[PDB]
Amino acid sequence: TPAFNKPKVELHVHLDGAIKPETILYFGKKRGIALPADTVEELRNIIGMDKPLSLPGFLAKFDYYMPVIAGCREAIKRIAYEFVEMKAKEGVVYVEVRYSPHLLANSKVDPMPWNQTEGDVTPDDVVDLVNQGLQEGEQAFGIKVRSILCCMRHQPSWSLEVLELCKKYNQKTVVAMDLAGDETIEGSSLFPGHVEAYEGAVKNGIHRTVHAGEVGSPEVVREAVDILKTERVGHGYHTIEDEALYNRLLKENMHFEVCPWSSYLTGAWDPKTTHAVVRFKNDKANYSLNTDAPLIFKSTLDTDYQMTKKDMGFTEEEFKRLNINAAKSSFLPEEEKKELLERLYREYQ
Ligand SMILES: OC[C@H]1O[C@@H](n2c[nH+]c3c2N=CN[C@H]3O)[C@H](O)[C@@H]1O
Ligand SMILES: [Zn+2]
Repeated sequence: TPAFNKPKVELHVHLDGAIKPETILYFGKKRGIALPADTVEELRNIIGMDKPLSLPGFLAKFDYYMPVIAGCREAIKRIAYEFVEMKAKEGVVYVEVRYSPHLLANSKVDPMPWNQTEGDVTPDDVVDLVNQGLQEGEQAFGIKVRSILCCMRHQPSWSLEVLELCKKYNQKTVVAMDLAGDETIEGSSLFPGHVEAYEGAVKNGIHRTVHAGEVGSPEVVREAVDILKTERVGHGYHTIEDEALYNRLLKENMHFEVCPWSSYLTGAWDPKTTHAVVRFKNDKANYSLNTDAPLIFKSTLDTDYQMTKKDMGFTEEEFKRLNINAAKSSFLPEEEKKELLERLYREYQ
């Protein structure tokens, strides 16, 4: 009984947020790097979230394990291959994985993430390494996987390079640019680096997606849409607070990348108020149902389906509808997007 035992499309999930506790454990020992536990189970309890934390609270969990992956070619390549494997088993036929190339490098990055020591794993190298892992998993498990590079809110110095990385690796997996991180940083959307990287994404035809409204007010969504030119909005739960904005976006067919479980666990969604996804569903909005960071929410793609099904009252007709909208809104080239639509319509028959 998996809520939606049919092909799915995932548009919103972070690679460094969907690693197997087993792989984390393996490289800790292998590199002699300290973890907060030496058992996959207790490692799941230190990293995982039980009840709602906050955004900065959730973001902190990465500290427990990122140091173990970063700077290790074998590790970056392996988590990528293993991610496809994970998604294949969830019955996902198309996925867009996102991650920050800088937070995994150890050379040519400033400031040095995780107190690393100069190495040879350059930000470019991590993109190439992940491509090889993703490509190898596509062949082995038979699914299509594409990737998105993330700009980090607190480091706009990195953004112009994320843009060049998206250009160099255009279609060689890289399909878009994301703006991720601590949304709570006042005006972090307007920082020049971010603004210029996005002005550049536009002139070079690089697809754009931006995390907004997960926790910030509607204005942050307005900045993403109007100033950064997002083609999609990660979360966007607060947009409904501005009926004007919302309705305008609704008429523009703006895609909202929803992650139900996630909103509850980051305190993004107050359990005492109707979920914005119920509105999106009811107004027939363009959106998708995503996992965001399974490792930290101790969740699976099914977790979210099961959630919208039990509470919120979603149905298979709706499940089928949103997955069709997710495919239409993918950052896939037309010919490939058509191919996806065909496949879903076939298996939905
Ligand atoms: O996945 C790349 C990075 O995006 C950030 N991230 C992960 N989950 C989220 C997030 N930023 C904002 N909201 C959340 O959906 C993390 O700092 C991780 O290192
Ligand atoms: Zn996210």
